[PDB]
Amino acid sequence: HTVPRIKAITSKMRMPKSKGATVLNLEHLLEYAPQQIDISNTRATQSQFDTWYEAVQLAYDIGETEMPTVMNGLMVWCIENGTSPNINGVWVMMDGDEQVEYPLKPIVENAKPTLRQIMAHFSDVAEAYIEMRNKKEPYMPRYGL
Amino acid sequence: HTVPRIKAITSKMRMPKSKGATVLNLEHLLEYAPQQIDISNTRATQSQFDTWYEAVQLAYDIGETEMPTVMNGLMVWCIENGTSPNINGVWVMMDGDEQVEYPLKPIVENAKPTLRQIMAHFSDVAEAYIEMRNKKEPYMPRYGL
Amino acid sequence: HTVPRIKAITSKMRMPKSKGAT
Amino acid sequence: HTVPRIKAITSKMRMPKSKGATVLNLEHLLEYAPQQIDISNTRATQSQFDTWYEAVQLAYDIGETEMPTVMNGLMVWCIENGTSPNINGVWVMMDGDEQVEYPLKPIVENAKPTLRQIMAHFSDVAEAYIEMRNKKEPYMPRYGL
Repeated sequence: HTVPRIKAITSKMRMPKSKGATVLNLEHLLEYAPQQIDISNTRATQSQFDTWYEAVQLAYDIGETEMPTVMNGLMVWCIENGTSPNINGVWVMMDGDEQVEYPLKPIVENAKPTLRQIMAHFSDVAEAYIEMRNKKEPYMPRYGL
Repeated sequence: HTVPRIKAITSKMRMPKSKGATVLNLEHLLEYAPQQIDISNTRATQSQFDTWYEAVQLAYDIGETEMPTVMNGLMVWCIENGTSPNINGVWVMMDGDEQVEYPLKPIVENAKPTLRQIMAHFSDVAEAYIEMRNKKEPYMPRYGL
Repeated sequence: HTVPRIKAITSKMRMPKSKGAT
Repeated sequence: HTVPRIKAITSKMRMPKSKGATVLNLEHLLEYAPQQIDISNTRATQSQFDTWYEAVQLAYDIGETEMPTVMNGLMVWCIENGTSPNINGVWVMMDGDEQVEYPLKPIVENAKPTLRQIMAHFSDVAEAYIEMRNKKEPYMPRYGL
């Protein structure tokens, strides 16, 4: 007659218990679907990224309107070079053919808990940039961010 | 009818965000294509090369017109011998068959952050010189710059 | 457009002060 | 039938004895549960804290209603700087941008048995203050209280 479709929460399944009650809240557990990247520890939490991005802008004294153009070069620089640079060093982003130097102290010192996890936010755009140039000319990099 | 060509910046791709806004400036990110050697940390930045080249010319007291001929010998000397020489030593470049001695103190002391990265500028011409002689006589070297 | 070149004397840097003046 | 549950006070366990009787009072020993911080010697006893707090308020001649606002600055000052300051010195707490100086003689002289143990009372709020600011801006300190 009717085909028995099995349920996801079987009756004979041990929900965790504490003093009789259940520690879980299995009516909204099914209505709880976060993205695999927004609850992963491989990326720094948005609060810690809002601090690194704000503690770097103050060290450079760059205005909020001129701030984002700097972050284009920072990712591109972090593509050839790894996310473990010299804290007593500088990174370069060009105004055409002229090199512009930026200190690496606020970048590494203010990145918590690790510069790798702070730079992991740029991972989505890093692939979108490497592949975009590979169409024109080879851009086989040395490290990643 | 029309074939759907995919875009590089997909709609469902996580641009990094800070307080709602976007840290990147993805309208000039695509119009930003620097050379892989001018934003790499394996070579000293042009400002630091403009300092080493100017702090060495003063120690030798060599005029700006006689200065570049010295740099021919320095690279050739740095081909057989590595970029980590004795600071209390000399390097040689010939006026034909007669040896001419130059101190190695301004070369190593004034090279920041490392003599290897300062000498990495000569990498393009180093290959163009080794291969040019290999046509005439073997020039299998011992180190590089 | 234009690359922001940082200055040596940042605005948020504590110049020594004496009775208001520097 | 019935599962034998073991007792905490086993019959074959040597209660300390003195002249036949028992030195312990093992009927209220089980009904005696103090906090691990209120019987620990790492913090000065409340009687000695009631003396230091009262012997400092008299030296500053500060009223009891204006007294507690001073203790906010004292802990914050004791976060960057350790609990072993110069007795012939002063500590600072701001009325906005204007420094206010307070002598360090009543703070150190009247703290028994050690200023570290007297300042150990503020340990619970010290973490609650460092973490609260770390959300806004980095507050990586140098010592603790």
